[PDB]
Amino acid sequence: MKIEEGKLVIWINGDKGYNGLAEVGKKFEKDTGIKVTVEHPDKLEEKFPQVAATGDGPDIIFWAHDRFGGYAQSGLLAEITPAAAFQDKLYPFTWDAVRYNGKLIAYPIAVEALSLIYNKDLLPNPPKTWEEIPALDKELKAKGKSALMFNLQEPYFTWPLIAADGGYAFKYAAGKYDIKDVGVDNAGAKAGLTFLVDLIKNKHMNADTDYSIAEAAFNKGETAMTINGPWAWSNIDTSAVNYGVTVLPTFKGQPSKPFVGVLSAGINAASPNKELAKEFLENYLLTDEGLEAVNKDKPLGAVALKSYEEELAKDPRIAATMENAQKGEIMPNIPQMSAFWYAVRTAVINAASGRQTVDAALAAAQTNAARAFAAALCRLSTYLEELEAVELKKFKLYLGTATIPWGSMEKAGPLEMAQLLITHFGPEEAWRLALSTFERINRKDLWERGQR
Amino acid sequence: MKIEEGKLVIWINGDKGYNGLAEVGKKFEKDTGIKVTVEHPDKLEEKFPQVAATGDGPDIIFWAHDRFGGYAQSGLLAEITPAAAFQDKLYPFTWDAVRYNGKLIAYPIAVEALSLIYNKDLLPNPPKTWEEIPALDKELKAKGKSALMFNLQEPYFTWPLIAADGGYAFKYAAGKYDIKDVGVDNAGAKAGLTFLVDLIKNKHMNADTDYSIAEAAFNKGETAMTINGPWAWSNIDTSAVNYGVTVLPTFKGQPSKPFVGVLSAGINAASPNKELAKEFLENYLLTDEGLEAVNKDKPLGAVALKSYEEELAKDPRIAATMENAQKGEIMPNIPQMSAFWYAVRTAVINAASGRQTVDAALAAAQTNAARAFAAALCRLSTYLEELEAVELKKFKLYLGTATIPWGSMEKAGPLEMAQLLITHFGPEEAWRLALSTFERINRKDLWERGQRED
Ligand SMILES: OC[C@H]1O[C@H](O[C@H]2[C@H](O)[C@@H](O)[C@@H](O)O[C@@H]2CO)[C@H](O)[C@@H](O)[C@@H]1O
Ligand SMILES: OC[C@H]1O[C@H](O[C@H]2[C@H](O)[C@@H](O)[C@@H](O)O[C@@H]2CO)[C@H](O)[C@@H](O)[C@@H]1O
Ligand code: NA
Ligand code: NA
Ligand code: NA
Ligand code: NA
Ligand code: NA
Ligand code: NA
Ligand code: NA
Repeated sequence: MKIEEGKLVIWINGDKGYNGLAEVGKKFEKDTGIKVTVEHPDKLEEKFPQVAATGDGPDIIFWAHDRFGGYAQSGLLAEITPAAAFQDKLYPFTWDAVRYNGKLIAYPIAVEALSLIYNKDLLPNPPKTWEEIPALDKELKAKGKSALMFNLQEPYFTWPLIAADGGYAFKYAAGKYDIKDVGVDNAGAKAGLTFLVDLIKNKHMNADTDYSIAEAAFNKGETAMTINGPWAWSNIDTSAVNYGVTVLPTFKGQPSKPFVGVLSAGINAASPNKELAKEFLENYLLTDEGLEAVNKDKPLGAVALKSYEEELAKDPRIAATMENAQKGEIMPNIPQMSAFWYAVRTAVINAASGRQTVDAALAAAQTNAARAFAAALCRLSTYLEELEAVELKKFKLYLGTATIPWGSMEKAGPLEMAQLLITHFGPEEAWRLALSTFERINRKDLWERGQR
Repeated sequence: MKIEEGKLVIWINGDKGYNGLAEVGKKFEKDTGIKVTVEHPDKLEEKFPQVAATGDGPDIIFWAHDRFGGYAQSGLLAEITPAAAFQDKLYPFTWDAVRYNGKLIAYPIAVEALSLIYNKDLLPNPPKTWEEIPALDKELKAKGKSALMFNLQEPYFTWPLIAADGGYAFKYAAGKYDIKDVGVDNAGAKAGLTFLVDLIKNKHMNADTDYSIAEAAFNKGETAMTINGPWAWSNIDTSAVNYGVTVLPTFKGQPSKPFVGVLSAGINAASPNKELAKEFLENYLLTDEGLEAVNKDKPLGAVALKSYEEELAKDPRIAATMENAQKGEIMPNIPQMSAFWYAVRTAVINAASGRQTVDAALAAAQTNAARAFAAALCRLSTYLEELEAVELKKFKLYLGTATIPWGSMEKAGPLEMAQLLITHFGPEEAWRLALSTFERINRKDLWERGQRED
């Protein structure tokens, strides 16, 4: 369905409750006369920035919040302006997840974290540690079963283990993420991925295992454990499996640290239906009845709507989800997240398959994930090199009142100035400040060029 | 102007034994008629690269080896080619310090490491730790003395403490330094500099203390300790102080880690007197008699000449020098060293004065020391960006076949390619190789424009 004024087209991932969302859409149409079409395209999170400005994109896009900063930086998302009463209906930390450079860029829907899911009839007492899993697998293999199967093709699922002993994405410090400081090839990351690779070398897991292979094995009663999120509980409910949901195993005595996602709904900046989309999202979806319809299809996790979460929170599966969430980290929403995930996806797949050592794979991922800093630095310095000597002086002065000590800047050339801007404010803010200051020193040419 | 033919002009720092060196020069003149002039200009390590780039300067320059890789890269130093029997006379690790890009670029003279020097009458037992020094100062202050004074204006002297708990210049791995990995603002570096600044805040040291102030205070018996190298011992000999030379204090249980220098003699690439210089250095200076003449003026430290060092090593001051040298690290000689030193110099001065916090000062130093990599990267990426798709492919093909894995290069964009090249070759060679290849793939315009870059 193409976008047209007077209707809504919604994209949501295929593992979520899209049939439930379509029920909310049908209720909306009943009550307003306005048609809603829910779709679940493959790779929608890659497709959206390719087609967002066209009629072949959606009016509303659902994804975890980590992708949204990149979308907003590219001008793809409308600013969200909820009134006071509506904002108070949702938990503050969920609004935080969708805040980007001081603006709300989506509606938060639900908090997602991975848990350990286990078959109580194969495994009444699940392991508290990763280290126990080889022994468990050995005994289960004797019965033609296995201990653990989960998706090894997406780094989301392996990240909790990589992070446990000290791996991280971007270091948080000074009120921001430092995109130069990447933690994917430190000792902790290496330790975690080496444990994963050792499980595969010792035939306790298969490098080819993906989402569908793991889901089928668990729901058929072939493997004792899997790792997945709340959306997966619906198919297990349907299965004959008596299952539990519990804290992830520790590694080297430390909790597994899943990256926590907030399912979020953004409004296409190019949509002729922005007000229509706001009405649907605020007054039909983010209601008790709306979220229940989606949740009944596939569980959302811990929803952002206080009134409905007070019910869901009593569910032990939700308590476990929140326990794992608290041990993990909220994902950044910065634009560099896409490149981080691609880099780590390649590292895990290459290490797991044996095509690269863990050391080589993570070293390459480190370099790939950090290239965004180098690119930002070189671009900013190249613009600053255009300034005349007197214009650079004025540039440094105005950086005080825009909001770095003058003594730190006085001697600095264009490259050092780019370094200072990015290290102090981060890449996006450094760029915004630079271009803004350009039009303050009569270099609107640079401002114009920088816009393009 | 060209350097004058038929004599030798030598530059050496004023804190070294230049009068003793002039005595060796006179011995040379007695045998050969060749006049040797020894000078000690201020800031000679900064003046030499300016003067030598234009083909002027001294015939021979003495400095620690860390400055020499930069000089060599700029074409300022002649390759040294001593015969095997001569090379055999000096310790292998001193030759290592003066090797750059596979070639020897200077003669090593002596190993220099900082030690703790103490007044045995004020302080019969020197402190094991840095941590105990504030209490020591409090006690001495009640006797009209102080515990410790040393030069706070040059980072050489403060580096041993900054490095003790984990600070480092450039990361060393696989016989190669990584210039994008700078260790001047990690936890260890911050802890060390914070201790120094707290010494000053609590009035156990003065941020304004420099070399001459510290030397006077120690040599007049006003402070119980100083930190200095072997060149300082002669002046202390002439004072009334009964002194010892010992291991530096530890910090958080870790030894202080001085950056170790090898005093080295380089031959100016522009000199018409290279044979004279070789003859002087090999057959007059680097002999027992030659080094003794210099050493008796101002001590050299642990000399590179095996035969003379076997005598000096019996001196407990030399044993202590070598103990501190072992706990420290030989300085890199890569061109980026001078930028590192300038960066840390500013950081220590600003933190000590209270102009910046330790965290702000070391953050700036980190940025400044890291800029050499970034500058090379941004320039090389800009030039590779100018290549058409088919030219970039050709650029890669020549680099992959020439008499770096293809898998690393094949799908790399200009910025990634610039990264690969600088990492694999170093910034200087990466750039020269790039320009050379531009010429090879019908982009002589980039070669031409590139040659005119700074
Ligand atoms: O694997 C990288 C991937 O991780 C996250 O995607 C999750 C998503 O958040 C979940 O709701 C569910 O759909 O599983 C996905 C993993 O397959 C990030 O949100 C995503 O951007 C990233 O590519
Ligand atoms: O302070 C930085 C400075 O340290 C070293 O200089 C030493 C030199 O090696 C010693 O022989 C003696 O003269 O003291 C100097 C410090 O004042 C490095 O060799 C030099 O490059 C660097 O700038
Ligand atoms: Na069931
Ligand atoms: Na990605
Ligand atoms: Na004396
Ligand atoms: Na004496
Ligand atoms: Na003397
Ligand atoms: Na050592
Ligand atoms: Na310097």
